[PDB]
Amino acid sequence: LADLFPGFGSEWINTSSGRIFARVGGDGPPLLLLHGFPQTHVMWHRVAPKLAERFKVIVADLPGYGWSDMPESDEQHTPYTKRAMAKQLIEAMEQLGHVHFALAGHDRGARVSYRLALDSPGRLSKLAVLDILPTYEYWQRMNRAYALKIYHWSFLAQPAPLPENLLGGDPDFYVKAKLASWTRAGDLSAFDPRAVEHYRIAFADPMRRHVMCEDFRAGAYADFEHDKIDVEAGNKIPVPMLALWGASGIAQSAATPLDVWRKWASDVQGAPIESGHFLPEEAPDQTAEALVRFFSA
Amino acid sequence: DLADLFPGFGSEWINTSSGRIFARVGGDGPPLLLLHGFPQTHVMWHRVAPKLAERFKVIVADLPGYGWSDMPESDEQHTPYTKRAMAKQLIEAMEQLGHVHFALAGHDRGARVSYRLALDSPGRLSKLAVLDILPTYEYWQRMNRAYALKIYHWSFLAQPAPLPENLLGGDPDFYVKAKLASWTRAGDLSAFDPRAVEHYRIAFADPMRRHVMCEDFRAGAYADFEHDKIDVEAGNKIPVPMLALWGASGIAQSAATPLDVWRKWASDVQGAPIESGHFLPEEAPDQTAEALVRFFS
Ligand SMILES: [Cl-]
Ligand SMILES: [Cl-]
Repeated sequence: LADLFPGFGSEWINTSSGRIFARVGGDGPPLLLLHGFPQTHVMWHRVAPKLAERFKVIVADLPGYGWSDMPESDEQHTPYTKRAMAKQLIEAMEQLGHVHFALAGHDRGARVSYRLALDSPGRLSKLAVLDILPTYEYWQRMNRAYALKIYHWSFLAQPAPLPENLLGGDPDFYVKAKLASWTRAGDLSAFDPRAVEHYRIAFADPMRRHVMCEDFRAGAYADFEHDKIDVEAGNKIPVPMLALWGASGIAQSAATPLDVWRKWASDVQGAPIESGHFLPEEAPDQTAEALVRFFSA
Repeated sequence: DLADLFPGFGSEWINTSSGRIFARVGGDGPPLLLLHGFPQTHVMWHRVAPKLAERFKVIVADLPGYGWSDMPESDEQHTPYTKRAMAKQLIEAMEQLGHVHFALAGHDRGARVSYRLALDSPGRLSKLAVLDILPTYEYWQRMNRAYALKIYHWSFLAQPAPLPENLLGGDPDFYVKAKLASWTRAGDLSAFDPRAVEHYRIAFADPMRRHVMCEDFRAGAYADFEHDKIDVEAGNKIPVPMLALWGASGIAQSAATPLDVWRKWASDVQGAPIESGHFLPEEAPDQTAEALVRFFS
């Protein structure tokens, strides 16, 4: 596997829930970057060098993803809920001496990030979420068109071992088809092939695939319920926030994302980028610029 | 060696312009066509067909593309596996036997063929029974988070080829067995005759048969839904005398019953719940047969 972060160090950070692997580089204010599904920390490799010119950049594998440890799950999928992942990453950052930091997340990692902001706003100076709406909003929008467009939320949330058994026959095909299908052009051309190999190797481990399913089970059940409590109470994130989405990504399906996020956050700005879902790989210079300017201001 | 489960029944291959329909044919008296659904074949009627054959000529047919019926070549609109087309093909098959006016009972996908037949060509039917379904339009209108999770396979199997076909080829035995067990009351395979399960497993083992099933669900998400929507928008109701049976632990419990739903779709309909999961003729054969004999006689 290739080293896609030249000159970055590595940390394997202990927490009460297991180790978090991260690449660490740069200097300045601390900035945590969180990937999502079906990727690992390496999805930040095209923007992390530029961010490291201005920040101390921590590029972490989510709990149970990449090289982080895989806690045993339970009937409520607890360790893979975004509430639990957020708590674990807060512990990891404390091990580095970071108790107040900037945070950018994409896909599942963006869900960790906004849940972190709802549960522990004091931990964050600023927050960016990439190509997501809150989990509650995806489910509330559920109808025939959405069910057909974004089927994997309900498929991967089916009780074990059904998605695990389907994914086991030809995992390479599924993960490559997902990566391609969510890009603007619909192929793998936006990705460095060395980064694709990182994603493929992680997806080839049945234990890693089980974690991904637990993540989507949490997304169907406890994560949705946590979100429902906040929206029905009118709780809004007070942390200054940036929502970036792809004009051809998942979040924009049939919703104006900034209007959605303004219901969830009291100080949010946002913009689309011409891109499918994988903003930091499909549109690295614009994503890095948007992030550097937001976190620097 | 697949078991013969229809004592006293012949075996017929009926020609049509779209390919052969296989049927078991037994009894004498007025004609009654029985239509299975997913993931089964005609053999799912083996516990109720003898009781019906006491009073009717009973034709137990494999749906177009299912079981031993031929598989017509599909197209980009999934036309031969739309319920409108399947109904036309089965009307042709019944004409080959000289039946232009007959009674009809269907279950699952076969009940969708059946009510579409009644909407398109009511003159063909003396009486109509549907087992543990609502109209396809109604299920899609109900497709919120809860239904997306319970009825996930309507969206999963409708994904563009080859996504479900590729996933299903890894371990088809596991998937067909799960789709049999999961909606029974028991949640296991104990309601089924093991010899019937082997019929279902052997059919599902064939990639070409699984592809047909996916085309059926693709039609169900697209053309079948549009055909139903036209009838709803036109206020069209089935005039054929109708029976709606459903499982007490089948269709999810609502403040409205399945009979309430079918009364909006049909002007002369009676209904009753059966103590059963989804698979009424196998989980509750005595109660199902009694209700059908009483209705059709
Ligand atoms: Cl996501
Ligand atoms: Cl989203």
